[PDB]
Amino acid sequence: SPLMGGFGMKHPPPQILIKNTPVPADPPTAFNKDKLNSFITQYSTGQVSVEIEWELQKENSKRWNPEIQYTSNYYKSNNVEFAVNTEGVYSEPRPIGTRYLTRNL
Amino acid sequence: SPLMGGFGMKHPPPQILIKNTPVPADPPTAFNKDKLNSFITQYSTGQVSVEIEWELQKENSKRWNPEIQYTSNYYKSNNVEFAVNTEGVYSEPRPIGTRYLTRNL
Repeated sequence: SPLMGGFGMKHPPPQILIKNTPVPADPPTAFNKDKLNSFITQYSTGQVSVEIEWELQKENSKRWNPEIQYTSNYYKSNNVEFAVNTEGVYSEPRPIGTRYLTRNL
Repeated sequence: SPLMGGFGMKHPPPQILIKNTPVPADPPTAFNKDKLNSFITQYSTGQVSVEIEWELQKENSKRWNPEIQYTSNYYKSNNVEFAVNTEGVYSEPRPIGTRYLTRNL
């Protein structure tokens, strides 16, 4: 189990390496055997979509004391948590764990 | 809609009136036309079970700010909320509303 947390897989999802092909600018009229180091500058754009279906294990604890949950505090503040600032920068205030429910040993 | 809250029904669930029948103690040997006011003291016991199936309307709001929820405060205290005291008396500390989720007008 990777010590930073997560899932340990012998065959994780593969890398997706993307490269935009070189297109040489204008090679000489006379032959030359070198690597043709003069390429025209360019880049790319698009979209990338990652649909990754999870499987859940619902909880059925017979606990009577109300569970402890994760909530966002109701109190007036300059910015909503997990919402963009006046300039447009998306700010995440705190790390969110995944251990909130309680299950007896 | 009953002003104390709840559901207004033209035909609510009926009353269930329970009475343990009189059993006269020992009427006289001679006839007497009165109401026979001497009954033997008694009571009853049992169990009562009320299964009342509700119907829910699940929520599908596309809100991004985390919803506001009802939780029990994580802080050391002499008694667990909604749990019995040292003597055995079940104590409910606060009234619990039913309006916590948020739905836009």
